[PDB]
Amino acid sequence: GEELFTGVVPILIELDGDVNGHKFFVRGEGEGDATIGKLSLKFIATTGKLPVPWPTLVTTLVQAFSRYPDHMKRHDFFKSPEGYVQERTIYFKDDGTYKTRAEVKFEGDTLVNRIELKGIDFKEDGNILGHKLEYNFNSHKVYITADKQNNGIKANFTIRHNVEDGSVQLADHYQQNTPIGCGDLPDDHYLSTQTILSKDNEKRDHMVLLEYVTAAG
Amino acid sequence: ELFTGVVPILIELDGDVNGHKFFVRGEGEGDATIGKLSLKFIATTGKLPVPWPTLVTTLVQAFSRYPDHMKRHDFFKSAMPYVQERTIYFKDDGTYKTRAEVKFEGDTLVNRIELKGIDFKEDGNILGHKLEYNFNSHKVYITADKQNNGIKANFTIRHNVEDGSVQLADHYQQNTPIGCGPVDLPDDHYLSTQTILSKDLNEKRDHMVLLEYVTAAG
Repeated sequence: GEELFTGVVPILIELDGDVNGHKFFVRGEGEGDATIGKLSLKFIATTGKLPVPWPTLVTTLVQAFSRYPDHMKRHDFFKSPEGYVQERTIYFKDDGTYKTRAEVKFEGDTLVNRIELKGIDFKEDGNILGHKLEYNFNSHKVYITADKQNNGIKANFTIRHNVEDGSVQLADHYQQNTPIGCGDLPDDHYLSTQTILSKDNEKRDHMVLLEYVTAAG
Repeated sequence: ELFTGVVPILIELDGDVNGHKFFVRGEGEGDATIGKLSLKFIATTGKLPVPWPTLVTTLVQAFSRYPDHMKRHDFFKSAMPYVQERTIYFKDDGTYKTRAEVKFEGDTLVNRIELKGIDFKEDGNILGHKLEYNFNSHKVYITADKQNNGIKANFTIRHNVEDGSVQLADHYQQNTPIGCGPVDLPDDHYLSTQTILSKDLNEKRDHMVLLEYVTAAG
């Protein structure tokens, strides 16, 4: 479990999503080091120019790569081969919602997250469909609690998206994680995340991401 | 324990070899008590790009007959209602990689397979269809690995070639149980297999009929 995350690990991410009838597919590749808790990834939209801004998708697209301090090592559920299912419901205040299901598992020596995403009730001329969101990401605290009944995790947090007019767009995240494999459960704690979005060079619509994540509480 | 008596089988195959993809479906009956399988396979896409004998191994070891003495080592039935993944090396030719889930849906037994084929050179026995439409008899060696709570198997298959050459396929197999139940591990033992491939006068479509006999020993 924990033992697979020592050293650099290759990541593959595939996202299959439809928002308001607009289907699109995204793929990402890169490396992550759990010891430093760093993620470096490149994302490409195979299907064309995205109907939705890149910052909206970020959370959906590797928590396991969060760095748990040695005292906190007992509470790292994510690391805890078979992998897990990550399901999220995302509410954009004054706008539509995301419902997503994902499986994070190990295929060969590569770590893979494949995702299915559905988008509903999103307004035209809204921040999201408008692409009025700034190409950046802020820093957040992800609150984690244990859910014994589903022998799994639950998480709650709200994301802040900067808007070009200087407004702030809030996305409410409701998250639960359950394990594919048989046979770990953590006291309440949180993840502290910082993210940077950059560009390549590439013609295709794309995203480049750097993520530092560490646990506390 | 589900086996006693005849059990229905359904098999569906989604496979691609060297960019040539195809889908195969099969139906029939098997009873573990006799260790007998009766099945008919149909090629829904159209004509096969690969010989039928190549597919046979990848096409439910649960139906093997374990003697009263051997019942303690039958992993397949215990896991009912497992995952079977295999790597197949054809000598002086390409390779097969497959993933499978063998499970019970209703009272019917189902095997669903995913197969990808690579590196098979053109003008070769497999692409060429130089394989005789027949199957020989083989021994499948099974070992347990507690680390994945499962069994592993190794054997090599012999495929007849029309000129009298023999084509060898090396099988590396791993089985793991979907259910949390055990599914308890077996001591080293083997399965003895005999197979007959037949055809149906009446079927328009490309098809295979096989009358599989399998029993275990130590």
